Amino acid sequence: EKTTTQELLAQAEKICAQRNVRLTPQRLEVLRLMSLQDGAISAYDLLDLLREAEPQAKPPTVYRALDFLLEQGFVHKVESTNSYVLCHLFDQPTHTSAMFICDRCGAVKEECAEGVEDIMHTLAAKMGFALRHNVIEAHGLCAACVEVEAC
Amino acid sequence: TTTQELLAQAEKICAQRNVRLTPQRLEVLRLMSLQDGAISAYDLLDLLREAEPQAKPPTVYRALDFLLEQGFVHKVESTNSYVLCHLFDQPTHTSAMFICDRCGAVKEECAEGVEDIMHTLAAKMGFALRHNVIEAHGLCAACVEVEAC
Amino acid sequence: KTTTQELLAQAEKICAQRNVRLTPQRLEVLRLMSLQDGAISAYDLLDLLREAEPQAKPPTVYRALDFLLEQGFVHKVESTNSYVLCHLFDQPTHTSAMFICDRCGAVKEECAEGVEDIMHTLAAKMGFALRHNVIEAHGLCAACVEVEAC
Amino acid sequence: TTQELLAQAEKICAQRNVRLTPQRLEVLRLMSLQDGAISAYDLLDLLREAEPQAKPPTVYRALDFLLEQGFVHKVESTNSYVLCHLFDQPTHTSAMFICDRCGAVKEECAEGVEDIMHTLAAKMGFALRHNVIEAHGLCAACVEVEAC
DNA sequence: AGAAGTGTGATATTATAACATTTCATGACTATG
DNA sequence: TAGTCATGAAATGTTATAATATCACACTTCTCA
Ligand SMILES: [Zn+2]
Ligand SMILES: [Zn+2]
Ligand SMILES: [Zn+2]
Ligand SMILES: [Zn+2]
Ligand SMILES: [Zn+2]
Ligand SMILES: [Zn+2]
Ligand SMILES: [Zn+2]
Ligand SMILES: [Zn+2]
Repeated sequence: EKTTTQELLAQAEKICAQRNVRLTPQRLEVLRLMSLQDGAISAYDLLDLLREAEPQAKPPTVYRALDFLLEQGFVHKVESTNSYVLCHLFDQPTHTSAMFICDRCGAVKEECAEGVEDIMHTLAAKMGFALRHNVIEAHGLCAACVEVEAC
Repeated sequence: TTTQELLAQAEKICAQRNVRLTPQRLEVLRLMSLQDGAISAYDLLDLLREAEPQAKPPTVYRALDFLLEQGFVHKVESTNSYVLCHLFDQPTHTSAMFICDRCGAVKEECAEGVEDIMHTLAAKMGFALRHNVIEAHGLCAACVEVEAC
Repeated sequence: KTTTQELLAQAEKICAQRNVRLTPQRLEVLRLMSLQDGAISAYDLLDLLREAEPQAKPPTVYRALDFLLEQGFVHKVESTNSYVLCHLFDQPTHTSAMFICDRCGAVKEECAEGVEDIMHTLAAKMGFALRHNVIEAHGLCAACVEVEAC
Repeated sequence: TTQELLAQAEKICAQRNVRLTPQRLEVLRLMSLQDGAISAYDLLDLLREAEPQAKPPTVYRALDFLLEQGFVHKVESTNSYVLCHLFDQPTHTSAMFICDRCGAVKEECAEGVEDIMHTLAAKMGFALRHNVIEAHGLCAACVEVEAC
């Protein structure tokens, strides 16, 4: 049974204490707001949610928080949109993942892919290309959306 | 002259399909071809203003849309940027993009295995995938030698 | 001592009087506005701004125009989609008549407090709550008339 | 009342020897059915239901004709077009009162303003060809909504 | 001191919405005549 | 035997803003000598 949202937050607090990094109230609040989402969320949508608690929040507030949360591996940037999602796999050591993005209902599943990382290394190796990071993002329809089509 | 050939080839493909490769569109294509690899729209607009001083953002974006709709360029989603497709006349294809974070060069490769892993991974879930975005950041060969010294 | 210096100093003073930031970028756009004979489109103004600020893009000139509009420093000429420096920043808000030549493109700002009153009376008859008047005349200026006579 | 103006328009396009085509008529019809100002591209959307192959030049050529006759006025400060109050009168200068909340536009006469403008021009060397007179604010209805 | 964090206004970058005209081909009623 | 007038259809020009992201400064704060 996968790690719960709440367990991911506890784990984030303790990981930051283990590293000597400061999971501040803002960064924490930003983190939980993202955990509440059923998928990715844009920075300015996130800013709007943040305002309900902290009305004085501006874009720098959100972006600083996201940068920190990104550097610590709690959040991933979904590049093909311009959105951000909670990482559901930081309890393990740092990882490769592939994002599966629904175009209509907007939800995303993060799924590990060992074979993908390796194939990309293999393609990178043949050319003289020192691969550093992979971006794997899939677009289509998720299960629930498929059964709305069947109507 | 590799550019000349490349342009002559695009004029031919656009003649085949009932489609207008206008001077403006041709010019943008020429500029990107001469570019090593990736280039932002606004850097491309700056170059375009050499030949067309009145060019504005819609000008460059309209040309990109055209060149995107035909097979000639790809968006590089992880750097808001654009590059020539390495082989034109083929239909809508999923390619793996290896982008150099130092010099902007981009090698477009086939990645059948990746598509097949995502194909099966989507199938074990209820996911019906239309398109994959596969982009790798790192360093190209030349820049690898340079970073080692 | 020069009109432009004097004019910018006035603006610097008013913006201090009001607790409001006349930034270098806003200063530069205003400087450019003041060197124009008459009216200039936002994009012609951007090209000029690019000479001093090569990175300037459309939002850059639109923000600066919005600021200069909020304050009393420039007017929008609605019928030609362009912008002119206000002749006198000294006044508060004001209704101003704009005489626009459709040959040489020049624009001349005039007062007409009579017009304010007529419009306020007309709006008052109906229940209308007036905020701004747009009053623009199109024709040929004196100069263009001389030329056209030959 | 929509059909009354359409017939009246053809009458006037007989007198002045100019061809009110079905294209122009259709736009005039659509302008009439609208009870207020409308943008060219919103007008294009409506023209497309009748004539799906219509494009921006289609609507602008039409508008240019309807403008050059008496039939429609441009609202310069909103980039939109409004049917004339009544076009049996001699080519007149409208003064458009424009509600910034509901977008209602009320055409009024303001000879006082035109008179003043002509006098100002006269003192300069200005050959005055046309006046644009437009007010922005809240219509009566909107004032009462805001009063609550 | 000194490194990290926040508040605030303005600015920078990427992309598209909204408005209007140019272009060129092509089929339509007319000017003498 | 052309002459203006009208339309059709693609692309372009023009004006303005949406959507996304960072910088610069001032004040702070918790930390390190
Ligand atoms: Zn993850
Ligand atoms: Zn879905
Ligand atoms: Zn390709
Ligand atoms: Zn490289
Ligand atoms: Zn003024
Ligand atoms: Zn003149
Ligand atoms: Zn009227
Ligand atoms: Zn109203």
